[PDB]
Amino acid sequence: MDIAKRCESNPLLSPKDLKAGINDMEITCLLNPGVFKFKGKTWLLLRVAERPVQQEGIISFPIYDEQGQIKVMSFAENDPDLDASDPRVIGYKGKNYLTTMSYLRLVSSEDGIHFHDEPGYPPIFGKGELEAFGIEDCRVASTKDGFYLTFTEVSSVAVGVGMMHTNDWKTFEHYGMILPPHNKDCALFEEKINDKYYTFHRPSSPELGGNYIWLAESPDLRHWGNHKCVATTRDGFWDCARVGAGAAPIKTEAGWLEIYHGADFNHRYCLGALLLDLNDPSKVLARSKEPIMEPIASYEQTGFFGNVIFTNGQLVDGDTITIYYGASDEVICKAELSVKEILNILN
Ligand SMILES: OC[C@H]1O[C@H](O)[C@@H](O)[C@@H](O)[C@@H]1O
Repeated sequence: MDIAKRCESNPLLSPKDLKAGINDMEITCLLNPGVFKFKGKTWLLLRVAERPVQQEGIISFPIYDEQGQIKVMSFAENDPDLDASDPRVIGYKGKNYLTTMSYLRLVSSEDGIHFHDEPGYPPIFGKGELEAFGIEDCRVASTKDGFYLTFTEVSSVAVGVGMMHTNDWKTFEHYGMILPPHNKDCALFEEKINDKYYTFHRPSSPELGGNYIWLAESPDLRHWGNHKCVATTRDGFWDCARVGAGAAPIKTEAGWLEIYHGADFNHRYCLGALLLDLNDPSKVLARSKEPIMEPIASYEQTGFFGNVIFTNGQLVDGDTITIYYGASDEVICKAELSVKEILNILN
């Protein structure tokens, strides 16, 4: 029931298309880019995942140590104290680790299809205790007061949400961890409502709850409260295991239109649509029963972690939504959707 016009050039960016940004590492994954416009170009703020060349029978990966220095961790695949069933997150002696380190990297484009690094625009790397395992999946809020980045901060003590601000994409201010663990999928709204700031977010409950889309509000972007549960998973549907907002919602006359991701217990991620009241964004007006984009293309089906569509950045020009997205947690893609057709599906 897929209604997305894929870019014929997909994929736009694969790991081999770029030079590694961490010393002695290679690029495993390009995914989940933020999206904005600046100095006449379309930009992606890529999630770039890197690790050492893998040796037979050894999982090895970078973290930052206490002095901020890359350090390589190694575990034997047959070590009985190792749980490596999932390629993204492992356990060893009761503690969790990632198989890669991620950072944020700017690429630019004149055509919105061929992308390249930009001299003077170096990448954004984890800093501090709370970003020791990297930063990920950055949403970019294009606003009157500039650009606001909301991304996953990962470390041995938390998956949480950080926020940064920039005017020129060279200088940044860090607002710290705005949402504690375990939380991600933080889609900041690009405008105020009732002179208040709003964001979607996505706390995960070990028990007594799940992985649902929530709402919070803020006077100042640094401090958040009045949390509300917007939309849960749906038992026995494609979005039965988790849901999360992608990019900021689009202002329409029907309401706030959010292209959200959902996944089942096999970790197959699809896109869906959510519509929310203009003045109370916690009120669900409508929700696509079926996905509006499933992982159908071949580059969407096999990779580092397969059967995954994921967008946390987009552009809107009239009726035409241009989403950029990660495919199989490996490569960058572009596709187009129609507001009118989405709203039509919701009635
Ligand atoms: O955030 C930690 C970890 O959580 C999930 O497993 C995925 O989103 C990974 O890509 C990510 O690195």
